[PDB]
Amino acid sequence: NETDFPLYNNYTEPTIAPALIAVAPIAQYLATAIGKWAAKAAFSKVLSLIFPGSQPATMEKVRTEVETLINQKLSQDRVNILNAEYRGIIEVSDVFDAYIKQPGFTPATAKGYFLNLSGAIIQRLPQFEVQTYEGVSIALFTQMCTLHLTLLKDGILAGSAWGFTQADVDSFIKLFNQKVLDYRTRLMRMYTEEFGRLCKVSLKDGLTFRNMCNLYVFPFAEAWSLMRYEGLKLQSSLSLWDYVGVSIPVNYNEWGGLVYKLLMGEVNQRLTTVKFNYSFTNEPADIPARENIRGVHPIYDPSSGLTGWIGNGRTNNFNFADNNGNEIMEVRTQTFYQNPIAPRDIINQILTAPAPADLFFKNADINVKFTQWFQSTLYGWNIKLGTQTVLSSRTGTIPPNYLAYDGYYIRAISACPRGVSLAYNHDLTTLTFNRIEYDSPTTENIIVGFAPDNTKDFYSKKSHYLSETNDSYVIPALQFAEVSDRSFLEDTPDQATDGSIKFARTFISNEAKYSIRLNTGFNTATRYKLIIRVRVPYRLPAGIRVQSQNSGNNRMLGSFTANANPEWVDFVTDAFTFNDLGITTSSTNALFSISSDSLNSGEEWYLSQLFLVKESAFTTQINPLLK
Amino acid sequence: DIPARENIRGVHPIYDPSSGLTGWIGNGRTNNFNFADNNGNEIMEVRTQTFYQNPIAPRDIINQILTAPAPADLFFKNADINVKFTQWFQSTLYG
Amino acid sequence: WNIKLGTQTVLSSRTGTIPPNYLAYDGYYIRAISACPRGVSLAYNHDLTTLTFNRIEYDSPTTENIIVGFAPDNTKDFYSKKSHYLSETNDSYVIPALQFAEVSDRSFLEDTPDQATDGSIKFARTFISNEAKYSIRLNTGFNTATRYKLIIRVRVPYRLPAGIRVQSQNSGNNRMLGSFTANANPEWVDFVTDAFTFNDLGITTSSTNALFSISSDSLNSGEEWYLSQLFLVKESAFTTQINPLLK
Amino acid sequence: DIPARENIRGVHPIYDPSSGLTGWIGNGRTNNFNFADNNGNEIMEVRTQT
Repeated sequence: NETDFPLYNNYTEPTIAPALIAVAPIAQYLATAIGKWAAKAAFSKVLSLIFPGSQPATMEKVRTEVETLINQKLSQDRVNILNAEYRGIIEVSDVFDAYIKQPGFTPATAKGYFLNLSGAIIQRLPQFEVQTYEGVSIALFTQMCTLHLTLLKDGILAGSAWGFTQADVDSFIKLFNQKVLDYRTRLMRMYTEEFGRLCKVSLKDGLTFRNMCNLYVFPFAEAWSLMRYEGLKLQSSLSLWDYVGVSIPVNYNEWGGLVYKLLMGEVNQRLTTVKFNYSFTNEPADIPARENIRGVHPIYDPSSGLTGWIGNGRTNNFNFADNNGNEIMEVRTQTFYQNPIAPRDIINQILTAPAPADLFFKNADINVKFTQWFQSTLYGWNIKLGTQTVLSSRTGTIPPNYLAYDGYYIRAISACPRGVSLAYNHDLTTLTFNRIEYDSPTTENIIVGFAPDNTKDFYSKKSHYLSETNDSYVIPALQFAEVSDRSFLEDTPDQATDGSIKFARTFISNEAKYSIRLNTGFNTATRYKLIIRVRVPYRLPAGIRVQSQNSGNNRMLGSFTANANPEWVDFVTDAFTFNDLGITTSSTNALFSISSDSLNSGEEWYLSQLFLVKESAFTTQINPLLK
Repeated sequence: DIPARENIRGVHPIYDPSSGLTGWIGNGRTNNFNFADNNGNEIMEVRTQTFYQNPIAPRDIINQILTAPAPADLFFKNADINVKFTQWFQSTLYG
Repeated sequence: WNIKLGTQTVLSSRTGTIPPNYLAYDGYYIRAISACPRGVSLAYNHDLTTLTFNRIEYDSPTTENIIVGFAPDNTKDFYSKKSHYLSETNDSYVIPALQFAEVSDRSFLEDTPDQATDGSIKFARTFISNEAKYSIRLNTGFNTATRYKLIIRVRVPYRLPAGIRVQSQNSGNNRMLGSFTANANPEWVDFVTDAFTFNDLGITTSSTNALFSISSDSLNSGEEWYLSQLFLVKESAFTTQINPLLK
Repeated sequence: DIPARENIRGVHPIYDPSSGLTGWIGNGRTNNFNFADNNGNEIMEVRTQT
């Protein structure tokens, strides 16, 4: 026997919980420090968390976890090299951190140690950028840059205390504004290289690599992108994708132009129904039984009809599917023979699974069993969603495959077209208006997306409810109320979200609205500010406009000049109060709108997320305009 | 709305089992998949059951070959054969 | 069957010669070509067939029919430029509701031929808001200082606490033109806005994203309201002669 | 991408035209519409152009 044992998210032994990985305390302290930064003290905590007790043991734990996840191990020589680099960094950081804590230390000595540490980090960084092993080192790299980006940050805050002149502080601000972009570019380079390479052989391997990066890489990139401020909230909304089925090669231009769009579906709607096209046949005698998954159809909004079949919903060749007012549910043909008795069955049915009473599935059990027969691969399938057994295999017992993650819930169920070209309808597959479907004879795969629990409230109330206790709120762009036409979904995982909106409408206007509600006890007199993250490659003469619409009490909050820049930019509005907007605890049609005029042919612009933070809690510490 | 119906498609009498002179009067075909004598066996019955769903009445389509051998006393003495007609929109259905 | 569209022979009959059937009307042009489902029940997907978002189709084995719609020539400019161009010489402008730039979801088409149009918009959205926008452009020589007024024809059977709102949106220069109390009345009503000028709206001869918006809040289950058409007339040329409130 | 192909499906030799002893070796079927001897004629060729 090869393996009769159960599986856990396709792995032979249970995986570590997403909140119990080795980089979790680092991320937690980073999120804590983003809200309130303890000057000349945060670098010490980051050093104690990355190198506990001046030991590289936590980094080795991270390396082992990543190697276990992505099925790529390193050689002992590379391990020794990385450990030597760790030891050098640890020596220099020990010198610096020890000299800091002496009451009455010399500022010039601290300046020298700071310069030595920054130089050593910059010098040893390229050791983690060898592409031949990047798929692993991209994790370790992510930590090192952090240790650097923290250091410089602290150096900018503690000015003359560490022996820095004003020119030194300005040079450090310039170096920080340069490195916060260079490190992100290099990280994205490694990620895109390895992701495309792994997708060109099988979509499952690329999905696994992406799931690893969503936990060990991208949250820290977002943290970097939020370190220049003080008061915003560090929150990730990336999803984990479980793939069960055969291997399908996918190009990188085909991932962001079709496959990801088919996986996401209605990006702001809750899954309400899922349908499968099941086929079973044991026609001959020497040829064993077999099963096929012909198509998957997810139904989110029952009144929109945007999502279509991924695969096919056909059940016969008699062109009878919607006639007589009913829907064909199952077609079974039983054949009997006679030789001087073994009835054969051919079944083609449509399995339907509606959403549970609690609106969402918590876990699943989906598995496929392969069988070789004269260089021909036959399949058997087992499907169970939550507590409803959807399909038990007729070809024999199949071991389970527990698909679950503590702190996540099932939000989307889709598939990938198998045996067809994935290069068509790229420019047609938009967010709305168009039909989201793709014809294919079979799929033979099921893809389940788990979303974190911080998104469970939006997909249940269709709005964003504000509380008084919290100080900062992050709103992803994909969690909108309505969006304009000719809008696309752009996978931007470095933003710690499931994607961004690409506006490319050449008529009327490009507008995106978000629904806001207020809980009881909310203080309507407290001052707030809005921060909008956008990317405007082409110049827009009318700029970007942030507006508040409340039952006709439309008020203009901000008008920002849209200049050409290929990098992400944050627009900050002036202060305001919820009494100026006319919003109370009973307002149900309150909306925030981000709008711009029509574009030209070949032009587009990107919207990432929104930040709502109180005025007292928000402060810019490192100016971005000083390059 | 269209009621049930039955059809007699062919009759095949077999006298001398080793001569093979008599053939089908009508047709012995049971499907359009060209499968009748493959795999060494003879197709005896093909049943298709269709299920629908409207916000349950399974339909059946049966095509089989009924076989009756000669009795122990070599000959049949009597029989009971009958057909029932039914009109439906100028269409005659049979049982 | 014999089919010919304009000058392109689409299908000549193989079963023999068929006499012609000249489909033409002086002053009209072909705008829509459709058919009717034959041999199937026509009672399904009524609540699903909306103006947008949904798929506009119906499965049927055959149709055996072709239906051609001729529209008058006064609509030829809109279906060619996707906007309404305003001139200085004319004093009054009528804009049907179906000639919009964009419309909200859960909106239906209501055949109201007594309004001398091809139909009216029925809003029945129970979330966000019900909004309808119309694109306006100005020809050269248009006087931007002349005063104008807006008249909105609506039918509001159920009470709307927030009422109806007419607004002018021009590249962010959004200005509120009118806020009208929506009381329950099963008959058609005209709301007249206050006077305004195109300089107050910031619209010139080069504005390409100028829009007029008619909006209202979300409705309740089983509620809807109808919009028929819009009237743009100069202030000097408009006068109410028979008061409608004196019943 | 799949090149052209040809198949020999059946051979039928006819010796004595009035005996009918020899039959098809293979198959004489040409379609799945069960039309071969209807209308008094014999189906000679079925061509489908796509």
